[PDB]
Amino acid sequence: YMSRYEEITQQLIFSPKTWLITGVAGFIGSNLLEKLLKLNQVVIGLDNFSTGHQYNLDEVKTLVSTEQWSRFCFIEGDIRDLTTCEQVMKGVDHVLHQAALGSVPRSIVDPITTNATNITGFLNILHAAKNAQVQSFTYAASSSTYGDHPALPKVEENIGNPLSPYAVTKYVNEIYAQVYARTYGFKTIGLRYFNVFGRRQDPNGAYAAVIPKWTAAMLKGDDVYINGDGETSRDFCYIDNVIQMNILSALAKDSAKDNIYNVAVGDRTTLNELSGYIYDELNLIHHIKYREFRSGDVRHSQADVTKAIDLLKYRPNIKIREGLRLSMPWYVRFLK
Amino acid sequence: YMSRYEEITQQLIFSPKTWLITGVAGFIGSNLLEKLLKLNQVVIGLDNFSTGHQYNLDEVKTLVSTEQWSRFCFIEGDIRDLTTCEQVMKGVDHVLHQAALGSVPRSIVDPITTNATNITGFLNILHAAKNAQVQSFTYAASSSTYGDHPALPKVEENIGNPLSPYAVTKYVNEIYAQVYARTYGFKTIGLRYFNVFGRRQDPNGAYAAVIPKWTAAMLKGDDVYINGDGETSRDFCYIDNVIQMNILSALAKDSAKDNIYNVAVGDRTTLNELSGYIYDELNLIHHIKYREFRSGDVRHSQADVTKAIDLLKYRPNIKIREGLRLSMPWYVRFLK
Ligand SMILES: NC(=O)c1ccc[n+]([C@@H]2O[C@H](COP(=O)([O-])OP(=O)(O)OC[C@H]3O[C@@H](n4cnc5c(N)ncnc54)[C@H](O)[C@@H]3O)[C@@H](O)[C@H]2O)c1
Ligand SMILES: NC(=O)c1ccc[n+]([C@@H]2O[C@H](COP(=O)([O-])OP(=O)(O)OC[C@H]3O[C@@H](n4cnc5c(N)ncnc54)[C@H](O)[C@@H]3O)[C@@H](O)[C@H]2O)c1
Ligand code: NA
Ligand code: NA
Ligand code: NA
Repeated sequence: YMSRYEEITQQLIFSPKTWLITGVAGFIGSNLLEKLLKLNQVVIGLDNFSTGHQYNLDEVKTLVSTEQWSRFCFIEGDIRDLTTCEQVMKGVDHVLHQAALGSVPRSIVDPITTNATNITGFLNILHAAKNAQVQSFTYAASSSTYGDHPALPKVEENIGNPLSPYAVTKYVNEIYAQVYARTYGFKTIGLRYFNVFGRRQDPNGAYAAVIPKWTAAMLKGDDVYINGDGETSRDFCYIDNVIQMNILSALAKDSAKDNIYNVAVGDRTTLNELSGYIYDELNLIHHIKYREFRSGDVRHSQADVTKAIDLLKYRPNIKIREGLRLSMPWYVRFLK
Repeated sequence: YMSRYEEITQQLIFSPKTWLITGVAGFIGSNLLEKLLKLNQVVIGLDNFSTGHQYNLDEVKTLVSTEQWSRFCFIEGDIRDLTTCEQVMKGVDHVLHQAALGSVPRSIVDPITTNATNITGFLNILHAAKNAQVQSFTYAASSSTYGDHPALPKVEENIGNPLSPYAVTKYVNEIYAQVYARTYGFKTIGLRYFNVFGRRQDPNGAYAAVIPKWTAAMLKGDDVYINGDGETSRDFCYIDNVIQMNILSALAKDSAKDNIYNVAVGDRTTLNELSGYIYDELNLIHHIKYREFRSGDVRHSQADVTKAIDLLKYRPNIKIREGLRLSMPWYVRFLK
């Protein structure tokens, strides 16, 4: 029972607002789109189709009614262009900012465009939101911000030194957001996601995340790599948790704003057993090598979601195994 | 003496390197130019004349020989364009990055522009320097990185929360510089300047610094406005100490790199006593209203320069009194 979430969705259905989703055509963005349209919200999407796809939008078109779909206005555009940011903020109530170029190895290899997309793009959106006087601003942050902090589980107040240009950019999102609260009174929420997964996460590409990648390899009879000793642990978080948390943040009471929240489940799953988990779930629908560690890959990761539970009355309902069961069928249809 | 600093400056006269100065037309960049041409160095210049002036260059030209000027290649251009940053980096040995939009209140009214110049612009130069494989990289940091931390005098490893968009940019300069060391092995030195003053510091404008603003005011017989009770204090730093530190940092040994240093004197001077000093020094070349505190103004500022003294053999040799005595003539020539 997502009891607080249920109640908040009910306000939204009764008094529908206008939402902006940046990165609408990507994994998390499209999932947020799916839910808000089903809640009869008016949605304004912004995407440049860099990592995102037109087929993600086309899928969501088939998952919602006509009346619902007609309340979605899509704008092809770039968060790096401030003018575009201002144009899309007009009459927006709630801002869900997901647009960015993710991936740690990407930022190492092209820190320039990454900086532009993730810092310049963010500030453009943040500033346009302040000037449009939106009612809430919720943006995608990262567990990479913890950096070389050795403590476990990860507690928001305790971070270390950033280990990648990507870690930097997301921390800079946080800092700008705090300073926007200080100097302007503009209270935002930053969601440090931890290893999200689920339908519409891109399995292709040189930057594919481990769950869709491995899934994609098993469905093809390709080799499944484990980068090192296989002992690495991660806090895998199914999108529904992330959707719940964006919407709870969007309508949080004022005192809950200007805050950073871990978005995860609280569990630690080894790569050795993720390799196992996926196999079983895939093989329930009738269808392993080792190499090196990565420069920027931490031995262990696990969140403490106490703060979200307490402040936002957050209720993570889907753990890894059930997430994968809900996810595998999507990849079957998608990869054929 | 300035014996280690004199060791280097004499080494440079005998054996010239190629230097890149960004912000070369501004206050600090143009003083850096004066020194480097006087030591027969080949200097590459970059400036867009945004807060700097062609007259600062023109002035340097009159203080150096024809053959010294001949080795100054000046490029009108913008650090925000990566291509420009790479063109001005070819053949360069030591980078002195001074190009930025300073002032806190500028960044509160227009955070986008300050982000573009101070974060994007900085990263371009860092990135190009990295690629060009330069011998050293030294950049203009800021005492505002201490933020809200209560300690006084200020010590480099202890910092708090950035209190404005400008502070965020300068702190992010430091973070990126530490990340570049980690990810590419490219070791830089960042200089937390504290309230620099001297020749060619713009007395005109909304954001003119206190010393040049008051010196202009007393020569014109305009009002000297003291914001507050006048017990507000600062570590006023004469340019030669900044120049000194930049050259020390450019030719610093490997282990002294990837470090942040306070550039100041270690002293505290109140606006009250300061107005006394300015006035007294100006009367030897023969020629006040209190008001509401600047909002969010730092109450007291003072650097601990122990790190610079031990690791870079810094000598904070010119205190505020002597500096003002050396700078007063320049403002008389400039305003008549
Ligand atoms: N996926 C995770 O586990 C995870 C972990 C930490 C942080 N995040 C952050 O969550 C957010 C959601 O990303 P995702 O995982 O769905 O990846 P994604 O690539 O599927 O989504 C990113 C979306 O942003 C769009 N976009 C990128 N740059 C843009 C720009 N300049 N202008 C307009 N649109 C732009 C892309 O086209 C894409 O639709 C990102 O900020 C990501 O960094 C995700
Ligand atoms: N003066 C101080 O008390 C103080 C204190 C802390 C930090 N700093 C830093 O020292 C450096 C220089 O300061 P200053 O006092 O000489 O200021 P300044 O305004 O005199 O110098 C800045 C110079 O950079 C140029 N510039 C700005 N944006 C540019 C861009 N995008 N591309 C190319 N050139 C650009 C300006 O036109 C100017 O010539 C800056 O990084 C500043 O933030 C100064
Ligand atoms: Na409104
Ligand atoms: Na509410
Ligand atoms: Na180096």
